[PDB]
Amino acid sequence: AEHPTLPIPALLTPDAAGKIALNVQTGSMKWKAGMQTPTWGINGPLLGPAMRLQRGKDVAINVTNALPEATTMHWHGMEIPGTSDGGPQAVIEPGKMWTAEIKVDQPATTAWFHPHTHGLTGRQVAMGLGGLIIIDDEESTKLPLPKEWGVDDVPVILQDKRLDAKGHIDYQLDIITAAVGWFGDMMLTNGTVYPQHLAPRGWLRLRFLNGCNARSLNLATSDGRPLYVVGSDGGLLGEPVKLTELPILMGERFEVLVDTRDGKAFDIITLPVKQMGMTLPPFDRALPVLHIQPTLKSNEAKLPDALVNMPAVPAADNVKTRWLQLMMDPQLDMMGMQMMMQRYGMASMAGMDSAGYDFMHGNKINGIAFDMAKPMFDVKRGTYEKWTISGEGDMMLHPFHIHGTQFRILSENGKPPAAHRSGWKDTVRVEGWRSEVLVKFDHEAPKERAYMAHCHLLEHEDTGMMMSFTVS
Ligand SMILES: [Cu+2]
Ligand SMILES: [Cu+2]
Repeated sequence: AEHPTLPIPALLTPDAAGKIALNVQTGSMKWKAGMQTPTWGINGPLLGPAMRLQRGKDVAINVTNALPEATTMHWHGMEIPGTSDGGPQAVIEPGKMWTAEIKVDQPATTAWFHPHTHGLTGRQVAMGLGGLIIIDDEESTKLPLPKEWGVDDVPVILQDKRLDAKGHIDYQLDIITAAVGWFGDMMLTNGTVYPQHLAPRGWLRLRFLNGCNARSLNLATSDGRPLYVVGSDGGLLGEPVKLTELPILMGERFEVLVDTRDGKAFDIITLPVKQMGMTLPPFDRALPVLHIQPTLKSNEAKLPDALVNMPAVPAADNVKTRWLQLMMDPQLDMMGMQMMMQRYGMASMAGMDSAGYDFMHGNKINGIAFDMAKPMFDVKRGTYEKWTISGEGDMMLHPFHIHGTQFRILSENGKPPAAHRSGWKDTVRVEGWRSEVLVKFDHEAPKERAYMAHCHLLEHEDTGMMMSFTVS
C-alpha cells in the first residue's frame, strides 16, 4: 500500500439536546520512525472533527479542556456575535468547560476552528489543534455536487510541521519565526505524510484548508488536469472557475471539483511559492500532498454551469472607511532574516533581500502591538464599511483575517480580486502593498467580547499584529 489512507474527520452533528461536545485532549502521532510525537487534538490525538451544522438551526458547543494549559477556540469564518467566538477574552482554563451558543446564519461553506490564545496561537495550532465546520443550506443542497462525506466530498487539511531530534514538534517563537513565521520540513495532509484517497469516477469535491502557521501553498495536479473552484472562504461562488494553479493562504478554504471520469490516478501537488523561508526542501520543487486513485464505482455528480446566487458588490457610497496599517520592526525583521540565512542557507530567502528590541511586540497595527484592553473603534451593526489594510514598507505575506463577517474584496494588493477570490472571503492577501475590502457586521461584539482582525501568519499575530474592535 505504502501511501497510508487519507484520514476522514468524523462528522459531528448536534445531539437531541442541540449540543456538540468537544474535548480538547492530549495524544500522540507517529511521523518519524523510532519516536512517537506528543500531540494535541480535539476529540482525538490530532486535528478535530467536522462539525456539520444546518443554516438557521441553533447549537451550543461544549469545549472541555483536557490539556495541562489554558486554550481558547475561534470559530473561523462564522458570522456570529462576539459573545460566542471565544478568543483571548474567553479563556478555557485546564479542566474547565466553556460553552458557545451559535445560531447559524450564513451560506453553505467549509468554515474551520482553531485556538486563538494570546501569544500562543501559533504554538497551539502547531501542537495539532484544529477542526472543520461544514455548513449546509437549502440553496446548495439542490446542486448536483458530491455529497458523500469521505467518499466524494473530502476534506483536505494541509499543514506543515517540523520535528526535533527527540521526535517532538519543534515549535519556536524566536527571532526567526517572529519575522518569517514557523515553517517546517514535513508536509501533513490531514496529519498524514502523503496520504491516498480512493474516489468514485465522475467528480471529486475537495474541501481544501491551508492549516499552516506561516506557509502559503499553490495547489495543482500532477498531470495538469484543471481544478474547478466552486467555493471560497464563506460560501460557493456564482459559477465555477477553471484553474491550473490555485494559491491558498493561511486560514483559507477553497472547495474544488476534479474530473475523475477517466479513472486515471493523479496527485494533488503544491508548487514552490515565492515566500521567505518557504523555498527549502521538500518544498523547493513540486510536492505531491495527496494521491487520488479512482475506484471502479461511479457517481451522478456534475459540475453545474451556475452554482448559487452571488450578489453584486453594493456601491457603498458614503460609508465609513478604516486604515489598518500593518507594521514590522525593521531591526528585529533584519535579525530574523540574518538568523534564517545562517541556519538554513541563502535558499531560505526565496530570491529576496519607532523601534525597540521587543520581539514579542515587534509587529503592530496602526503603531500598536495588540492591546486587548483598547479596541481601535466601534462599528454600527448592519452598516457597510470600506477597510484598507496596508503592508507597505514590509515585504512579508500577510493574509488578513477579520472576525464575525464574510466580506467582498474590492482590491487585493492593488489589482482587483481574482475570479475565485471575488466571492465571499474572510482572509485577504496583503503583501508589500495595500488591499481594500467591503465589510458589514450583522452581529454585535461588546468591549468584553470584542471582534478581532489580525494577520493569519500566526507568528505575526502572536507578536502583536492584531487589533480588536467593537460592534453595537
Ligand atoms: Cu483562523
Ligand atoms: Cu503578517
